[PDB]
Amino acid sequence: IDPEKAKSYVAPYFEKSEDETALILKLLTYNVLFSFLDSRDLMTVAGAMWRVEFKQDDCIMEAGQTTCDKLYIIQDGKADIIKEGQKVYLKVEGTAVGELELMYQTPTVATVKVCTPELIAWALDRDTYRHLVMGSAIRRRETYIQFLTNIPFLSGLDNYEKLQLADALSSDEFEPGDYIIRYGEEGEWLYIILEGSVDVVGRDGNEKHVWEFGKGDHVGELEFLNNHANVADVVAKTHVVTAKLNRRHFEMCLGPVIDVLKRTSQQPNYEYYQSKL
Ligand SMILES: O=c1[nH]cnc2c1ncn2[C@@H]1O[C@H](CO)[C@@H](O)[C@H]1O
Ligand SMILES: O=c1[nH]cnc2c1ncn2[C@@H]1O[C@H](CO)[C@@H](O)[C@H]1O
Repeated sequence: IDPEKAKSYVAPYFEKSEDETALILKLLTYNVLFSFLDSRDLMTVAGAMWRVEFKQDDCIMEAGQTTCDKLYIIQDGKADIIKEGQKVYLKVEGTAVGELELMYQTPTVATVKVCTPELIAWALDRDTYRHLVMGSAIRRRETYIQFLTNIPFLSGLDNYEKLQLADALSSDEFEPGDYIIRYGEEGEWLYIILEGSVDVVGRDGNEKHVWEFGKGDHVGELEFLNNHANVADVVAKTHVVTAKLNRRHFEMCLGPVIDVLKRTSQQPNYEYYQSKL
């Protein structure tokens, strides 16, 4: 995609009710594919979507076809991902199907079979997806996936899921002394430390040193798990490079390792954190 061609691309518009547009935007907001669009782009994308109904056992797309030039975001229902006759993944409400073929321009990798009495989805055509949504997804996936296969708490994600997490990550560089996370404030970001060291500075206020973390560790999830303001600062001790994830996408991206994060917070290195609770 030429950037100028993406700039001047006029998306189709398919009239729909205010209620349907609102429901679409809620789906686009939590789905990883759209994490970098601003409001006007989200509105345009929603205008280019149209509603599709499937009944149980329908194949939305079939492995090996080349004719499917669309993305589907699931509103209601579930679908099986079937490779070589085996169910290998389950797509639930709010997730998308078809993105791999739109990104990479290959034939349909897997068969997607509705396994609920009905499935209601919203479809998006190849050109709108490529011009308005894709952006630099392919570069983000290729960049981050080298680091993500070495992050301990992400072992519980399969390969497809690690790549999908890359869709919603964004990098930041910090300098010795920079506050990455600041006590008392609202948690919105989960940070993965790709390089450097950081200090967890708690309180009791009393400014008390809690723990030191480094390459491969994560910070910020405690506020996601338990919905409370930051119980501690996180301060760059060296130059730190991070990839971060917005709370929006916490469940969609890390669902399969949310249980590991719970265990981790019940370790002794969270004595400070246990006692505050
Ligand atoms: O390994 C997978 N894990 C999870 N979902 C997959 C996988 N492979 C494919 N899809 C889903 O099936 C669609 C059609 O091939 C893809 O676009 C993707 O949404
Ligand atoms: O007791 C602790 N031990 C280790 N890390 C902690 C502890 N408490 C908080 N954090 C880290 O600091 C962030 C801000 O609250 C938490 O989300 C977590 O990443």
